[PDB]
Amino acid sequence: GLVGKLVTQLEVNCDADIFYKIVKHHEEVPNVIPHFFTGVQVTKGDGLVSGSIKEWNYVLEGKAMTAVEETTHADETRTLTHHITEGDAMKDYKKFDVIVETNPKPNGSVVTYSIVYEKINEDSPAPFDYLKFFHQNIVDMSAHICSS
Amino acid sequence: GLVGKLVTQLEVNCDADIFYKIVKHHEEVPNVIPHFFTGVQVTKGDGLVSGSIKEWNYVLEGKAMTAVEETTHADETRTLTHHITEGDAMKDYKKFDVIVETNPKPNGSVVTYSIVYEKINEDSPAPFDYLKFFHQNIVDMSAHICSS
Repeated sequence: GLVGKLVTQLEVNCDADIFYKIVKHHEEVPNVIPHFFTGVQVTKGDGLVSGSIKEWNYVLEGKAMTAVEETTHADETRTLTHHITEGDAMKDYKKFDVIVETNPKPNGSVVTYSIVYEKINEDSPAPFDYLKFFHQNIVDMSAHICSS
Repeated sequence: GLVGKLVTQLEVNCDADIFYKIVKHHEEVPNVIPHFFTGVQVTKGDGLVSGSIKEWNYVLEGKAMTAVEETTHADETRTLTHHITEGDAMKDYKKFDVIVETNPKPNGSVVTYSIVYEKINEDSPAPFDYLKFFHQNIVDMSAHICSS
């Protein structure tokens, strides 16, 4: 009950490496949803950007919220990670991390969004509201991509 | 968007084989939720029960629904499978299967409920309502188990 993971996995008709590069450089929130962020980019030492630290302001199921999150990526495994350190979600969770992976189908690709969480206590909900939000956002992004 | 999988994974403080035997023989719906089933048991040939075929009547998010499902199990892998063939969910999904796995932590156990689905069309929702229902049901079951 206290430690868990929620996952939404979707099949997309796109090469895994190409789709990963699309997800990596696209804002995961459509413009119709109220949101913006401020923050910084993170570099690795050679001066190239390797990630970001952002304070998001967004509206989820009608309620305005804030989150501070550090994003990192691993190109070799086509994995993006968002590590939330502060904000409304931290009233419910001791830990809240969002992991986005893209892999070729064993046969297009499979995209997996995982929310790895630890609740503050048993009265805390599991993050189904966030899972649906991330799901609908990635479906919206994928609906605007097509072949050729 | 059309083919996907939703997962809820929970850590439980229980031996994996013991917990699997508890899940295997317990009604996955608490009595406070309106529900009942009719149906049959399935045998493998030696006369021992290996599964069931049930017609469930239940109320989900206030709406009365029906499902026909065949349950099978694999003791060796501590896996239970519910294969839905008919009912309200089939108005939204061409395929709807619920897979419940229990495994020892690499360190208790990890219980995974997966809903493997294929939508009829793009207007169909993903089964977040079912994921939350199964999640809360397994949390309720686990809350009534303790050590010793």
